[PDB]
Amino acid sequence: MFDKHTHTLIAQRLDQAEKQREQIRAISLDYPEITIEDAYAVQREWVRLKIAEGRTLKGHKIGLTSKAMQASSQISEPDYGALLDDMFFHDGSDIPTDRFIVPRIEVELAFVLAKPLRGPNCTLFDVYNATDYVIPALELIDARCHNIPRKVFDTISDNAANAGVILGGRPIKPDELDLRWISALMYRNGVIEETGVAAGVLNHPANGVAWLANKLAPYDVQLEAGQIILGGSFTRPVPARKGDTFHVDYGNMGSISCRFV
Amino acid sequence: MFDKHTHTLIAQRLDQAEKQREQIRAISLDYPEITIEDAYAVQREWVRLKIAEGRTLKGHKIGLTSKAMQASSQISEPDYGALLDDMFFHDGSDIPTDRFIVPRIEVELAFVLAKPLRGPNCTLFDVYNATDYVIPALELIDARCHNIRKVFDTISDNAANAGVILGGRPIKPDELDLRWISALMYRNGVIEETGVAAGVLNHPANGVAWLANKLAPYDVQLEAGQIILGGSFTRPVPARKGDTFHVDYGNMGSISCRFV
Amino acid sequence: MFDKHTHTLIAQRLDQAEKQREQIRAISLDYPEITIEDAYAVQREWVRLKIAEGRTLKGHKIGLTSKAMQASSQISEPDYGALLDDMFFHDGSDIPTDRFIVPRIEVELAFVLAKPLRGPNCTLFDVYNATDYVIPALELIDARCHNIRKVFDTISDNAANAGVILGGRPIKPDELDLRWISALMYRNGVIEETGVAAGVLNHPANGVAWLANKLAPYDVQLEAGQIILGGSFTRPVPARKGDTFHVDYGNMGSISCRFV
Amino acid sequence: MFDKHTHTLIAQRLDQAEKQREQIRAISLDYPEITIEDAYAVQREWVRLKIAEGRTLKGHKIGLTSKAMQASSQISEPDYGALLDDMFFHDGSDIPTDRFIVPRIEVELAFVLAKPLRGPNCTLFDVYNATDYVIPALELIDARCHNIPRKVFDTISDNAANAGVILGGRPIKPDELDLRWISALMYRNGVIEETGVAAGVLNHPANGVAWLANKLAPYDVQLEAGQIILGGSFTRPVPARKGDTFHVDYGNMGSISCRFV
Ligand code: NA
Ligand code: NA
Ligand code: NA
Ligand code: NA
Repeated sequence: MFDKHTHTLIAQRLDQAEKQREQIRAISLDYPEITIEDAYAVQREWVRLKIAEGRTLKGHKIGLTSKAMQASSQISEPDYGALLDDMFFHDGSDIPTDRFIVPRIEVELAFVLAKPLRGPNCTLFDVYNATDYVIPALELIDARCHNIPRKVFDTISDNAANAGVILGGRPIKPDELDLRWISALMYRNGVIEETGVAAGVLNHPANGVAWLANKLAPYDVQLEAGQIILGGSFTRPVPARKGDTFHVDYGNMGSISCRFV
Repeated sequence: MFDKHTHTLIAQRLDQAEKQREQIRAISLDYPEITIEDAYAVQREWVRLKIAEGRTLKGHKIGLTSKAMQASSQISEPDYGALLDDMFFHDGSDIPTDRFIVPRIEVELAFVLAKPLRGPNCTLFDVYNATDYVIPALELIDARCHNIRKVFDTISDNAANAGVILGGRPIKPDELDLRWISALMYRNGVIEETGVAAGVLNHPANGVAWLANKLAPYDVQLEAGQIILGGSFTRPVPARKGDTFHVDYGNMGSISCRFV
Repeated sequence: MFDKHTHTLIAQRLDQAEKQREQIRAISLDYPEITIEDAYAVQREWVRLKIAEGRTLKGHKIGLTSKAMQASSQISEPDYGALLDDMFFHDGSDIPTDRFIVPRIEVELAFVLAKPLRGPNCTLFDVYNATDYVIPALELIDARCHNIRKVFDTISDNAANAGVILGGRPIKPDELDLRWISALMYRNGVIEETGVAAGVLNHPANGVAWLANKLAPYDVQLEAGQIILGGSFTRPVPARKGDTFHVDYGNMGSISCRFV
Repeated sequence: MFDKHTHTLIAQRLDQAEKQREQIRAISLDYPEITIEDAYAVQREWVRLKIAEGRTLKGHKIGLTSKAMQASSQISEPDYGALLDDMFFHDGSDIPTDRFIVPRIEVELAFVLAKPLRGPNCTLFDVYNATDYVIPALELIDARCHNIPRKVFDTISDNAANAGVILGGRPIKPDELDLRWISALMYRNGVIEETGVAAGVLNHPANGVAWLANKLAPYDVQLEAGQIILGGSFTRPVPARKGDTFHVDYGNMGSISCRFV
């Protein structure tokens, strides 16, 4: 573990990278001995910094769910990041492309909590009990560190690649239908680029939420009522470029659209 | 276009590559001016040779459907290959890994034809009229050429064909919306890929009509009784000795196999 | 009834059998006058020891449900065992085969309690009232005693408990008729067993009420938050290194794992 | 392969065993070199003998489907036998226990053909096209050879253990519902003894029918229109004893009952 001073410095550089839309060198290259604990400490510092600037915590996301599952990727479990108020964009809105560096769109489900979730021993059943609504959600992810390589410690430090969130479609009670079989078609500029099924997220798209509550418990942190929790992408991320229209069709769960300007 | 004898020569090399389970150099490297027409001519020659050896044509597949669709891929349209009787394995079979080189599993839908389909101007509606049943189908794809322009290699190599595994629930085309058939591909207990049938050319029947139209100028049609695989809704997943696969198509049933 | 010290001694032997993955002689052979009361006393001692070592009680299981029902089996009623935290594996996990002796997979339904259940006179309706969710659950059972009267060995051996794997679709008890939940157990791509939930004591919730009633005289109840496995709808299937399991509960989802 | 004379002799002994309700020695013990081809030839001879006596061919069954599938059984594929008119008992009827030796009840689905099925290259799709109705069916199986051992060649010779058939419940068109998920509870004397799901029969309960048509093709034999084809048991066989009542509940597919007297 590094000194807190080091964590703060790395966070400051990530912050400047985001604000200037200019990537820094991969943190893992400058800090070869960085640990997963250091990476989450950098994240916590950056989130603290951004909230001090006037932002508000609105929830969390669980990421790297596919890579955590797939056998031929070295990664052993998912990651997590914090969602801030300024990350949220309305369904059907213009997204300012110049605000981002290498943005990509992911297809997810969001859990809107009615009740807090606190670890350890948080279970899928606790998630069901605490969830007010499930709603489709797109994530816009980005990278403040250069890719050419980059590692998981860099992504985690970099607030798990968080940049944007777009909620939309049909809100449902958790018991309304089997969440495992929610499916989606991601269109970009009139063409299907990816498809996926929600079970591709950790066997059940709610599993990440309980896992997250358990990860946050040691820090005396819980998932608060009113928070929005993004469970993971059931598609590979798709690059977003200026002029692109996205339309993600979740069938009977509705759709989410946006345009990059 | 190369002369017929060159097409026969390349086909013979691919044939021995398959039989010996030993990859040859990419055809496009050895023949730098190979065309798409040459590639299909090589494929035709190889299929002819394999049928002469005692195999029987059972259908066709449409491949490279995702790449054809994807904006950032150079591939402009799908490819096709011939399905032969010895490519078919039963649901829940042990699959001999040693017979293959670098096998990968794809998740598809098969169209079992009751009537012939002939181009040009074959349409989605023609496909529906001619289809007896739709059934889940896995493809096992392979490569007889070394991996490390390259579309010509794949096409010559009978569009990567190697195996087919049918299984699950047979349905009439009109039973449900084929576009929203969804699948989870498990390997060794873990979901490796997921996908939805609309990912195959917007409608999984579209490739069938497209194929009939591609074959028409050669005085070839899709025959009654043929099985047509329309494209994969997932990226292919490597198959290795010891692997079990289970592909869950929800209410459309499942297909499983084990590599031994 | 044996003295407490004898119960402790037998429990210690079972504990070392589990830790060393080395079977001991059947307890009923070494103690020919062992009773059912002794067997549960041994189980209680072993659970106490394992909890003292740092494990936590997470629930219970009801076993031997089919034998209890079958007319041609001597077993008159089900058995029960304690489920501990280190027995639980996630859906889609690699399971370490070396940790077990002769592991077998069973197909069950779990009841996740929102409220306590206490006997005597606990009923099906009490179970429904106290259950938060029902979810598919696999059990991995094992034997710390050599196989080649014998019910006493199983009961002492914590009712063959070893592993638990939850997965699939969580439902409220009232969502559908639990009696007709059905499953296909695949191992290595092939269906080895099938069964229907009503095969568990006529209704898969019945064992939960039965268990509460068995535990009451010991001043023990089923606690809120506990996971109760009610019995297997299939015969157990051996698990060996390299095996993949996939248990398809239809619209109730699936549970999978691989033994490594 | 034995001489036809040998096949006829074995068939005659099986016939006497059935008529006298007295088991013979396992054929494989008396004929150590017997092949699967010999076993089906013995079967064909016995069926010919029984039809010459005045019986009529009503269909076929596919058996040993579970053992053919399970990894820890040596058997590689299913078996088949011929169903004769006198094997059929009405739903809800008394079954004369004295007519049988060691009878056991199996739980199956029957396919009633509207059109003939001829191999080779008969497919599941041909079965669907030729099937008029699917209906629940119980099989009563028996053994004319002693068990203490007996092998597959003995069972096949012994007309694949055929003895009885009981049709009942709800007839459906093949396309009415997914046949794979038809499920059943077998009660004997008020107690559930076995349960099972139809997919346990070769992954699809119709698969055996196409397989059978393909097996019969070399003999210039086809499955005829009007024939009843039993696809295989999705339960282990359960002994039937004098005084036993059976009730097999196929849920929304109805039930079949009988009593042994
Ligand atoms: Na991984
Ligand atoms: Na393209
Ligand atoms: Na009993
Ligand atoms: Na077998």
